[PDB]
Amino acid sequence: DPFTMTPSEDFVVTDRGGIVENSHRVHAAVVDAKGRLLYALGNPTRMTLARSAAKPAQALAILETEGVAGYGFDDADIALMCASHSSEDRHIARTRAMLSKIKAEEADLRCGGHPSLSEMVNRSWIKQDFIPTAVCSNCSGKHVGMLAGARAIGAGTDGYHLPDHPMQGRVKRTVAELCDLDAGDVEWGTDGANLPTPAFPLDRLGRIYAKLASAADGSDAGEGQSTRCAALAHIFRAMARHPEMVAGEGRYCTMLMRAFDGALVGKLGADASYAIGVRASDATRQLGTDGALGISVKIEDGNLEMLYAVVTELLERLGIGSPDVRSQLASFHHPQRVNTMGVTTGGVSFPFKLRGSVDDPRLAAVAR
Amino acid sequence: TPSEDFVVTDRGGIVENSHRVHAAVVDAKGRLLYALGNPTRMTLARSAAKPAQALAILETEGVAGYGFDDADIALMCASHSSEDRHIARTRAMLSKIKAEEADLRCGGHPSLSEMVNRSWIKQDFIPTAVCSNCSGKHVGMLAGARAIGAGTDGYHLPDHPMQGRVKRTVAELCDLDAGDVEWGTDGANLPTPAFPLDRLGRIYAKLASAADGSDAGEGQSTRCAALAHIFRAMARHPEMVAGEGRYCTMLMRAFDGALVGKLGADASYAIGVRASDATRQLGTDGALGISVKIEDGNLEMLYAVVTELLERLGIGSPDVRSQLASFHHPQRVNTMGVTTGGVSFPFKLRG
Repeated sequence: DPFTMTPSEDFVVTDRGGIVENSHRVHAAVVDAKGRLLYALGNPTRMTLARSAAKPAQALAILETEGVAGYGFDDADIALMCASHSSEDRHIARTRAMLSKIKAEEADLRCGGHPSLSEMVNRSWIKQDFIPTAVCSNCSGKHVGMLAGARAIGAGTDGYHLPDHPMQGRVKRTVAELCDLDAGDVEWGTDGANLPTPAFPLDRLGRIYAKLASAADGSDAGEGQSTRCAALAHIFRAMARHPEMVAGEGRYCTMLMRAFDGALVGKLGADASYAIGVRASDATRQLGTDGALGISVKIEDGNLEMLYAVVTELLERLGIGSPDVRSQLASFHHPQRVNTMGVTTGGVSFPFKLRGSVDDPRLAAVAR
Repeated sequence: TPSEDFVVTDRGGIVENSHRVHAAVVDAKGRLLYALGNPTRMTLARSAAKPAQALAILETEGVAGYGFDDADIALMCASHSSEDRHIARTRAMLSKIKAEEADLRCGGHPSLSEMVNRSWIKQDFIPTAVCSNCSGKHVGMLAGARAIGAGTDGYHLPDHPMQGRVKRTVAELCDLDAGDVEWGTDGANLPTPAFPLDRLGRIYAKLASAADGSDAGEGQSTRCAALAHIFRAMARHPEMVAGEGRYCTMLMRAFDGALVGKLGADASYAIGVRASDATRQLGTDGALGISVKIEDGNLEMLYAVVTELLERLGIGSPDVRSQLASFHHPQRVNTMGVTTGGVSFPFKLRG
């Protein structure tokens, strides 16, 4: 029944010859630069672990640490602070170069190695029986930045990753401020790189990225900016200018940001969250706002392949990009379902319904 | 109305992911005894259908003369890890029917075992037909095609008499009309069935009930004798059904003949349990079947949920189920060795 559809029915579905295989619940928030909710799927205020999608906020805490500017980190270094990189040789090399800029060593890192986020890098490692180390961590740029901040303020570098260290105090305050939340409304766990990692309502992730894009708009327009806005604009520019540092070859975040050529930044969070900050455009004005826009997405069950398909579908429904721009992402939008003998067996579909654009006022949209 | 039954992962007590669970526990006639979620969800059984496909093979006139043994039949029932021993038995079965790898109509794929696949990657190995996790099923279907003098070139096609026999056998074991079983195509390019989840449990209840009847000396039909043989082969050679470290293998070794279990791709699972003190305590005088589907397809959550279900149902002892402890509560340890989270089962079995 099309007239009683509900957020609880916002799904992405795979089929085999039209027979339902798996279904996945979708949550999404589309917000303006003040965080006002414009469109939604599912529960747009779902309490959600932002995971690596919080990295631009952590990079802001690093860059706002007094004395860090003296080290001379460049745009590509800042993009690596914002990264879940593929541990390609260039990412490892830049990690070592950043360590040298602050006169630190690999032994000072408090993150550990892991199989590469890229299948192609991991195959190269498997062939050589290579055991990844701390400098290979996908979070290595963030950790070097945290070490840099600890050094700059005269804190111990031992324990820079611990919650009671001033660098983590700065991270926690900065995240809550960008979300416009009280501290008690942000919850904290520990991530794979052994750092505090925040959870907050999903729409506030979109809000962080709308603020990134809004700051970039203000910088480009030559507006006088606060130190924080200037730093957010710098983070946006660094990500857009060096998207290969943010992920790597063949990675969604990199291909997305290259396709859009400065129009937006995007960032993956582990267990299938995603965030995009969109500079003001004809597309954002058609969506009903006079400034920048933020988008955040969570697949409830954590499936990454479905995440990238949904994010690409959502950009199409929001009219962001062109068919030609979004077509660089076609392999993510409709994932291949080809069996071992080259026969297509099924596909992906998107039975979810954006709300916010309509319906009988008696139709309740219960966030679920 | 189906309950809202979930398995939930957390990071420091904060919800990470949640996964909807469907499950059916049925008696030997398929009557529903316990459920999670929607126990009749229309579900692609995928490889959990392989014992029914093995039955169609074993019931084919002339197949007995090839001399397939228990380990061969276990391989027909397998989603194996493509270990060297699985490939070697595939080749040995091809030799029994005087066929070649080129006669197979399945293709190679990365191993279901990450350890095997890493070993292949290190050695630049390109898997071929004989490495398919379904290779034993395909040899069996080739064997059946040969046995009745049908063409072998298209034994995998829907209009071939081997697939006619498979389709009829699946619906008969489900106790469904032909029109109530839907069909797609699987990764190995064979027809693969969808039917209500509880009927998958019914198939495995019939497997275990047949083993109970053969064990007790009852006048069994030929079909029941064949089902008992399939159960015996899987429980005797569980390493052929999956492989080292695989859930199905560790599950069946732990239970030492008390049950058989089988994975279906995209996170279905089926178990047939022979009558026991545990099944009698559950209120049935015969064998039992269990089938599970994780709605979003997550395998790690599947194995955690199945093990939690065995615990709720009292199936096995604590000591026996502790062999599956690593699947029941999967590791959540970061790159520096710190535990960051866990898994929870806020569902409740309804009876």
